[PDB]
Amino acid sequence: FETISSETLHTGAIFALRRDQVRIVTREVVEHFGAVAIVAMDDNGNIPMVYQYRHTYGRRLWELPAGLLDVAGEPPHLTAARELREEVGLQASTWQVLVDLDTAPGFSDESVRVYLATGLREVGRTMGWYPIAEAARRVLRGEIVNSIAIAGVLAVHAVTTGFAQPRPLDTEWIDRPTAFAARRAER
Amino acid sequence: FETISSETLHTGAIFALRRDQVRIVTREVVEHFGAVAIVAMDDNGNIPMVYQYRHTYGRRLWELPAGLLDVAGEPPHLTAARELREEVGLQASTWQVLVDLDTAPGFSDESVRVYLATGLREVGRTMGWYPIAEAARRVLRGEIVNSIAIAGVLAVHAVTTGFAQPRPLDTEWIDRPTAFAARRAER
Ligand SMILES: Nc1ncnc2c1ncn2[C@@H]1O[C@H](COP(=O)(O)OP(=O)(O)OC[C@H]2O[C@H](O)[C@H](O)[C@@H]2O)[C@@H](O)[C@H]1O
Ligand SMILES: Nc1ncnc2c1ncn2[C@@H]1O[C@H](COP(=O)(O)OP(=O)(O)OC[C@H]2O[C@H](O)[C@H](O)[C@@H]2O)[C@@H](O)[C@H]1O
Ligand SMILES: [Gd+3]
Ligand SMILES: [Gd+3]
Repeated sequence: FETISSETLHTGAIFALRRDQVRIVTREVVEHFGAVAIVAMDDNGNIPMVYQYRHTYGRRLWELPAGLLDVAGEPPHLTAARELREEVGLQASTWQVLVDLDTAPGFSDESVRVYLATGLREVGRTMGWYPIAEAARRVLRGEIVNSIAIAGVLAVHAVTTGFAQPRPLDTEWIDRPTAFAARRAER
Repeated sequence: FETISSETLHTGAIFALRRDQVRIVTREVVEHFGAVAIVAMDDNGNIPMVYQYRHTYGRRLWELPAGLLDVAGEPPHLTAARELREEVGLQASTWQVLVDLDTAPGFSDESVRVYLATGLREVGRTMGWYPIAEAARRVLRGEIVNSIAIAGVLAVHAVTTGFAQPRPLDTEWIDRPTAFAARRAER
């Protein structure tokens, strides 16, 4: 395949719409910052989840703490750690890579890195705590549909059941977005 | 929350970009057809997966057979069944709902229904067959990143391990997209 020509159709707050001419057909791409989410598992196998309104669906969805990689030059896990604190007031001693997911492969370059945070300390001074198994059943029951949450919950469930292991922070993030950030549309 | 006003910024082949004024801030939404995917498990616990090029990432990703709900008035599972046949030349006697996922909750209304198809017959006249456990490990190892694939693979893995059950075809698909189709931008 080959990109013949590409044209910017729109630049917004968190993404830009671009149209390319490929190998020869049209291919519209939503350039995204990319994001990070966190599965913060405590000493008893519970993780915190937030109930957030999503205008796209016109309703609140249960999700993992998460934020966009909108801070230029900021390392992903630093962004992640920041969100875990701001989102659920937790700090973690151990940070590992749990699962990366390409959210909308058909039309956007967004990719999300989900970290597994352990060794939690409540710091600072809607969300709910769920036993990992309870969370896994909510997924398989349709009560958790956010794609990042689904991946993170079922991944940590596979880990907690001894089926798989978390990974090193230096694990390559193959599809981490760069296009939108490269635009630097900020005065 | 409340949508003050909404403006169409772009209408493309598979999606439209719309900007709303919410409750008061800007909220850009990518209206999508929605899609369906299939986890076709054979009698030995294997499922077929396709290796497809995704321009968004500039590379091929391992995925579950899937297609957009771009056929007006066509029932999702009929679309699904059609794709399973066209994509991997398989027909299934049993169709159930496995997992629904909201792909990019932050900027698009797309939602994808993943069905579990069983009782397979090879019909007609790149893809590969994977034991469900092999597929689950590929996910946790980063070799499967497509979000729909991640959800489907780990969901059927939870099913095959006896942790959860498939669901009836009449299960409500809460976030099934309707906006883009409603536009009917076809002469
Ligand atoms: N469609 C949009 N249009 C304009 N602004 C938006 C839009 N969507 C979100 N924003 C905004 O960006 C800011 C949200 O930042 P974060 O809290 O860092 O991230 P978040 O929206 O929760 O997304 C993290 C991740 O989860 C979602 O599943 C989303 O798809 C993304 O990958 C919001 O306060 C608001 O300015
Ligand atoms: N960004 C795009 N711009 C223009 N046309 C596109 C674009 N992306 C895909 N298409 C096209 O739509 C048709 C593909 O249809 P399907 O095979 O029905 O579906 P598919 O693209 O594989 O997507 C199914 C699902 O998987 C992906 O993860 C995608 O995010 C979606 O939910 C392609 O042949 C081509 O016309
Ligand atoms: Gd935030
Ligand atoms: Gd097709």
